[PDB]
Amino acid sequence: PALTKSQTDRLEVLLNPKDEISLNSGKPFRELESELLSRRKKDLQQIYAEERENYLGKLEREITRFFVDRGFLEIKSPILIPLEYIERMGIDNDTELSKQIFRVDKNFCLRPMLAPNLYNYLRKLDRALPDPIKIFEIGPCYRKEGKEHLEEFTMLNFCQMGSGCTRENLESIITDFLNHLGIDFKIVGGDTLDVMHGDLELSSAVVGPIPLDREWGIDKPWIGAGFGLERLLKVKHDFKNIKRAARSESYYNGISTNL
Ligand SMILES: C/C=C/C(=O)NCCCC[C@@H](N)C(=O)OP(=O)(O)OC[C@H]1O[C@@H](n2cnc3c(N)ncnc32)[C@H](O)[C@@H]1O
Ligand SMILES: [Mg+2]
Repeated sequence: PALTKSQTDRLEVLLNPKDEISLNSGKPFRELESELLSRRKKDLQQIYAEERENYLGKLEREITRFFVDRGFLEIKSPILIPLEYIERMGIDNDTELSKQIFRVDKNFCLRPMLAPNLYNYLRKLDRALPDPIKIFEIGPCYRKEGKEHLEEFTMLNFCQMGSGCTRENLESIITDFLNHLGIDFKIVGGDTLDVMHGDLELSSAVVGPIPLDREWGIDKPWIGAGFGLERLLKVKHDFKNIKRAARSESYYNGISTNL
């Protein structure tokens, strides 16, 4: 008896990349299932006995160390933000991204991006800190939305404002960062550059200034980029589905919790 599509879906939940196992081998479902459950339980037991770190938390800590060591100030800003910030980002009620916003009250929303809060920090810190101003944030962002898109994800955004805000310097920070993480990439590109892993977008990056700056009281050169942490994990651990890298009750470090 061939496996049913339902059975195949069930085994794929339990399959980790590099199991080196085939599902067209003439072994019954119940036995293939039992083998995989066994391995996945062992994977959790090993994490529990040895490291005990969540991949998303650990990646955040590794990224944080990278940027702190390179001169960037760690920011932790509100996740719940004024709706007015979305309009001031130039996102009108007719825009597709406007339909993607999770509204909370009359006046607030879950941030879909880190830029508005970072804009405010750039303007404020420019009164206190020497040139250039270098900051970053890592945290939750939200968009109503795929095997590449989550509704609840985690962004890194870094930026620099003042001197040294060139395309060359932006590409160099991106290059050092991803070679540090061990992630293969290419950069394709007032500029806008995309950092790609094959067909998967890891980042959009920007060389300012841009006209939007003035709405935020910013009038200096700047560079920046945003990376999705779940996308980075997906590539690093070779997950077939990005849900394996997300905040979840169904997966822990890419291992099914439904055992
Ligand atoms: C003061 C300015 C600061 C500054 O830093 N400016 C330049 C920042 C670049 C602008 C940039 N930060 C931006 O505007 O969101 P975008 O939709 O482009 O997404 C950026 C990345 O987030 C990830 N990502 C986005 N949506 C996702 C989803 N639904 N699921 C998973 N990952 C996702 C993915 O890795 C994507 O490439
Ligand atoms: Mg983009």
